[PDB]
Amino acid sequence: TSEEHFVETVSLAGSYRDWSYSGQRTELGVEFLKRGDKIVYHTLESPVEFHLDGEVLSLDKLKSLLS
Repeated sequence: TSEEHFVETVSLAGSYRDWSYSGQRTELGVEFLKRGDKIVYHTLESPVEFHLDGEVLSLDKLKSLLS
């Protein structure tokens, strides 16, 4: 649940600390946070999960790479 809740906290705000939201609805699902060469994604069913470059990871770790 805290996953889906976190997504919602930034989809509201339009960004995180140095990361833009886009809501690029891609064939995968949707872009999440963008900064530099690094782009978090979120899925549509899971309800959401967090990939980066193909490595799929948990909320705890995601909050680390975004701080």
